[PDB]
Amino acid sequence: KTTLFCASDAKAYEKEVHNVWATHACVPTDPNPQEMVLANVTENFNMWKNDMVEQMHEDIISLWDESLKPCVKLTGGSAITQACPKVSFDPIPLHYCAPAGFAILKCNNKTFNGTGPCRNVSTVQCTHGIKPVVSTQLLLNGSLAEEEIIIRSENLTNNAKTIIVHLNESVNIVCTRPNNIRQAHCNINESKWNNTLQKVGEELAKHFPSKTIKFEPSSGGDLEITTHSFNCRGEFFYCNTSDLFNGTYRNGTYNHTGRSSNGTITLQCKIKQIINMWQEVGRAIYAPPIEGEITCNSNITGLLLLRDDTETFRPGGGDMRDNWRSELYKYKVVE
Ligand SMILES: CNCc1ccc2c(c1)N(C(=O)OC)[C@H](CNC(=N)N)[C@H]2NC(=O)C(=O)Nc1ccc(Cl)c(F)c1
Ligand SMILES: *[C@@H]1O[C@H](CO)[C@@H](O)[C@H](O)[C@H]1NC(C)=O
Ligand SMILES: *[C@@H]1O[C@H](CO)[C@@H](O)[C@H](O)[C@H]1NC(C)=O
Ligand SMILES: *[C@@H]1O[C@H](CO)[C@@H](O)[C@H](O)[C@H]1NC(C)=O
Ligand SMILES: *[C@@H]1O[C@H](CO)[C@@H](O)[C@H](O)[C@H]1NC(C)=O
Ligand SMILES: *[C@@H]1O[C@H](CO)[C@@H](O)[C@H](O)[C@H]1NC(C)=O
Ligand SMILES: *[C@@H]1O[C@H](CO)[C@@H](O)[C@H](O)[C@H]1NC(C)=O
Repeated sequence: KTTLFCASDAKAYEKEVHNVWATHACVPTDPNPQEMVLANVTENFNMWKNDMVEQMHEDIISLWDESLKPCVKLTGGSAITQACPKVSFDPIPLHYCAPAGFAILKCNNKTFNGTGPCRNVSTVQCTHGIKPVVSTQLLLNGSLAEEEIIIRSENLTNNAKTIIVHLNESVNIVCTRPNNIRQAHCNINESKWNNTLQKVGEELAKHFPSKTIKFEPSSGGDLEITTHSFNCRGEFFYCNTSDLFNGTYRNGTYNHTGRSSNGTITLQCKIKQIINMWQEVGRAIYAPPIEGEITCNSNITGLLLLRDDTETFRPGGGDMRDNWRSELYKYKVVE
């Protein structure tokens, strides 16, 4: 309803670019945060219509402008060139705070789906620390649901609406370009992936009860959304997930159709230079990869899915606002 401000442990000393941006965009985190439980009250929320999401989106666009400058930016006919140094890039958590006269209501219901009424409600000055992690298909390094896997959607019957799966247990994904210089790969332990998809299939089954639940790779589109794309220490990884979203959940049981090897699914990745931008319609060109071993060890904490008897789910993404919603879903600004 108003304009928020951000708070962070960004440090002076870092040249890591999230730290720099936060040092002159945010105020320091309050060591002593106040929170007010009101477990009787009940109010409504709508994670799909939440202007904290737009405010954070604009912040992260600004952060990426200042921090990950492309050598060339193409928007339509016009090309902007500027220096594109390699930088140290590691997202840090950001808190969104309501200014004087306003508060932030947090919904305390462990299983709240992001929509409708919520009984146990607190009031706080700032959100928890949210790392602004840009990615598609898999949500990385978020915070897990406390109880059961949660299915979030603006409208589950409308198959054009992105589904956000909030995981209650993280799944490790290690992606590495080892010492082709654009060849990389990610390793996921097939045991845990098997489990979490068994559980996601269970919850989806509750919402589509007659049907068989199939997971399948992304149909089509730009590489950014048909692969699991993300930024790892400045470099843009594009990781094939057809061995990942590839399985059937039938009779209360999940069976993985994807191919593994000695207990691990391995995704084949490329580090790319020409990027379809998430900030706006346009292209960005960056310099070739830094040297040595580029490795990110991340937690998968959620999924972005799109629904096509049988119901069929494929990985989605492309609108980074859904990434922010997945963390902001339980907050509302008031007063
Ligand atoms: C939600 N389904 C609709 C949909 C599908 C696809 C997209 C949108 C929307 N976009 C949108 O809403 O912009 C507000 C985008 C429009 N930009 C464009 N065409 N150049 C596009 N997304 C990306 O291009 C994208 O994510 N690139 C990407 C780059 C670097 C990394 Cl590390 C990364 F992880 C991802
Ligand atoms: C979320 O809960 C509301 C009721 O609180 C319900 O109307 C809506 O259909 C639910 N959505 C999902 C995706 O479960
Ligand atoms: C996570 O959610 C699933 C189903 O939503 C449930 O079976 C499981 O017990 C939950 N908690 C875990 C695995 O810790
Ligand atoms: C979502 O589903 C359809 C759109 O396909 C329509 O009835 C309406 O927009 C929504 N329905 C409900 C029950 O929310
Ligand atoms: C992923 O790999 C499979 C098999 O290697 C291939 O058929 C598919 O086209 C790839 N997807 C993308 C988006 O490159
Ligand atoms: C699942 O993986 C197998 C083996 O990698 C592949 O042949 C198949 O095409 C994948 N499934 C789908 C629906 O693409
Ligand atoms: C996720 O967090 C870990 C630990 O901070 C970090 O090493 C990793 O690179 C992060 N992943 C991404 C994609 O930022």
